[PDB]
Amino acid sequence: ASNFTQFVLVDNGGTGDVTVAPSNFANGVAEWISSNSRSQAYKVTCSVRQSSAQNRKYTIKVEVPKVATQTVGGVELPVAAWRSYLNMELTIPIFATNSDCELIVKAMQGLLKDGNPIPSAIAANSGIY
Amino acid sequence: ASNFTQFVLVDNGGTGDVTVAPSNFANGVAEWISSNSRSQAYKVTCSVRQSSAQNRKYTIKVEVPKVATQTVGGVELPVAAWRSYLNMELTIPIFATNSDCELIVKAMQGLLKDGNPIPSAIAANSGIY
Amino acid sequence: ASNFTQFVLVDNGGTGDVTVAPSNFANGVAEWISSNSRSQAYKVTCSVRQSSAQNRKYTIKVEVPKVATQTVGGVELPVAAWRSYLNMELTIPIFATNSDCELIVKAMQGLLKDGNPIPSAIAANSGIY
Amino acid sequence: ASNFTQFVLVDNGGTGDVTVAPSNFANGVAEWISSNSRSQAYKVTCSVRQSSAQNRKYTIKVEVPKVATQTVGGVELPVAAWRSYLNMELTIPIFATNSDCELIVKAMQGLLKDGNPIPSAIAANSGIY
Amino acid sequence: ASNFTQFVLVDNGGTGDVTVAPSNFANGVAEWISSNSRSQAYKVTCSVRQSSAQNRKYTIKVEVPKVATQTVGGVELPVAAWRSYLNMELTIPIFATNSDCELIVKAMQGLLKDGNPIPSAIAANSGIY
Amino acid sequence: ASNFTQFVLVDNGGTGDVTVAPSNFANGVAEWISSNSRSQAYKVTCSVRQSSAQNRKYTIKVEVPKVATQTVGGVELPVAAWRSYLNMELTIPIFATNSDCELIVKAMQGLLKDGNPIPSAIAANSGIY
RNA sequence: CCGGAGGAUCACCACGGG
RNA sequence: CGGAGGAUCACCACGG
RNA sequence: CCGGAGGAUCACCACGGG
Repeated sequence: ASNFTQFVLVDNGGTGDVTVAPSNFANGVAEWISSNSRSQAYKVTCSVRQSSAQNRKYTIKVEVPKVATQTVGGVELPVAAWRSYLNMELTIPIFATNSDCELIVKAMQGLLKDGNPIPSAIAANSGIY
Repeated sequence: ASNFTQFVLVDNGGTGDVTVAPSNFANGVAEWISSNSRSQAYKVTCSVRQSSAQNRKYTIKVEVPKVATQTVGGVELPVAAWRSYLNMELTIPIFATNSDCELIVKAMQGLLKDGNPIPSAIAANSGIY
Repeated sequence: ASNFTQFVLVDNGGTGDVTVAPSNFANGVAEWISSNSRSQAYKVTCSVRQSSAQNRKYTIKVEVPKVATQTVGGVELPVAAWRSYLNMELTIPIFATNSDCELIVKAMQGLLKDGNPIPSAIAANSGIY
Repeated sequence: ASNFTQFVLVDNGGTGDVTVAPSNFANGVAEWISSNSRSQAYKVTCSVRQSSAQNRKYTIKVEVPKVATQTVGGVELPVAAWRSYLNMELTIPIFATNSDCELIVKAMQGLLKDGNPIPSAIAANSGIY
Repeated sequence: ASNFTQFVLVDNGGTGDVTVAPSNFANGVAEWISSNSRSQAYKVTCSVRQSSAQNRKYTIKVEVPKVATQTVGGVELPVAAWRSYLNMELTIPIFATNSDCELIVKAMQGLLKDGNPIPSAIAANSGIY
Repeated sequence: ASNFTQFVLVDNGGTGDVTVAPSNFANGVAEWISSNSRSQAYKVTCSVRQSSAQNRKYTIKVEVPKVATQTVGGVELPVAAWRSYLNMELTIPIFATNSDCELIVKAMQGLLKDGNPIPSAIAANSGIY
């Protein structure tokens, strides 16, 4: 294998797709970013470590730029107003087999499938009701 | 409408599908659980709060159990050999429009699409390289 | 270029081949792990540092597990009955040229070549006689 | 039968082959030394012992010299400019069968096989990258 | 892709070219070295960190050795009579787009083009006047 | 000689070239700047001194303006968002001959030649991977 | 962490600060 | 930095 | 409240801060 390759982060159906590509591997922490200024880029980082004796832990982070009214290549301040941050931590007991892990991934995909509660809420600036 | 509905967490092609349903909303934390004993259930929780004056934070949690039957005191009980814990936090600026938020959702979906780096590494008990 | 890639640790024909893949590279310590339950995985770690003014020191570690299923309370877990631990340290003065190093490597390969004293002894639960 | 015999430590074609021969076996420590001036000789030592109730421990050592002529006062002596030192320890539980041990050996051979990460790094005065 | 590749540091027209290759990435510091003994090697290191909340800093280092053969204790060893050290730090705002960064690279290349002031002064052991 | 002359800092192939010209020589520190407001200019300074008994040290500094979305002749704040800073320090032992120094310059040109790792990384808002 | 036309035997050191 | 020092193995007690 | 490629038996815990 060798999974450190570019991929489509935002699939807008061929036209308007956002692709992130390998941009750093310092300290075993893999990083991908879109072709933008670092302040307006889509960033993705991932790393895995043995957090405890019984667990392994994947730490995934994603940064998504606010696009509405954005000025490409411009200086947009304050930073906190123009960016969303996603921080995921996946803890997997050392007993998990590859199959177990496939299931875990399926569960994550299901959680965010289109039309499901969580994604629908987020996409509508809403909570649960 | 009302987005607090049941959904398929683990899609196994209609056969062996794991479905979670609304089970609690006490204290502003929306909860879903699979049709199991509380000790062997899949669990999904979600809550959103206005973290800062200009940010909103979604806190999502998923628990994937490895079901087993343990014999305690000569008696068989339904338990979980272990659990995998997904803990994710998403911070979105209040200036994010609905289109801005859909972007975030699409990015998260892309991050975990089958074949992409992260899900591949996870499912193979490996890091990124 | 990158030498932090996956490789065959055990060449059992072309079938039961044990392969280890990059898992983590934190704090100057590269680590490879075979697939499936981390609890039954093979582990290889390597690191190099300047031990002294004139010496560079490599520290390699290998773990060979004895795969087994542990049952307790009627609950089975994939585990390692026990593990064989290999800990080696190689010291090379900074005056060593690439050729000097190639030699050192050949010496290591020769020391463990099939049929030679040391490998033969180990493979037979024996010492020197 | 005897495995305390001479062997080829360095396979440089079929010419500049470095061979080490039994020199001493005092106090459970077998020692091989290449021919000619002991001052410029290659050294290999090996010993095994019961490190604990369940573990047997092998301790192998190898010395690779950089041959050189030292001149002082107009007096030349065959010496070693410096030496590369390999010190390795292998721990094997007493439950290991001969097959288990053969595996351990294959793992060691694989770790140093030509082309693999660790050997490549060493042979090139490099670390992992 | 992967930009961690070997390259020609000193172009001497194909004859007497100094080439450096990836040799280490431990601790987030990418290192390249020439095919020499560690004591006589050319060395290039590079690291990038997010210095401030809005800046990124590249730290590049180059070591140019004056190779020599020193006789220590009547023995000849490959050493460096002395070394020239280049230490450069580049701070780029996160708002810099790719085009903005190409500008920086072009400026640095221009700064050192043959015939220009700075390189002329340096190569002549003189200041600017 | 007399190297304190104007030169092309950014070569964009005849059209769109950035030229910096002598603008100050206070304290032996030579300075060049482009035809812009000091806040948006390309600035270059260079000075050389005997840093220690065995070394001479050239200190070169370069400031490059962020051009994307720039408003020519306008007031752009904060300054740190619109400028990149390069600080180079070259230490050369007093034994270095002119030839030695020519080599040092070649090494610097090589380090930044188009297509090489460092320039490629910088130009792509990336690290090494 | 930040600064110096601060030093180095060069991924280190001292100083100065908040 | 040392040990044919121990380990459940990037840890541990001792000696400097 | 905020931060950590901090930990968890997982809506909890410790630490670090203002």
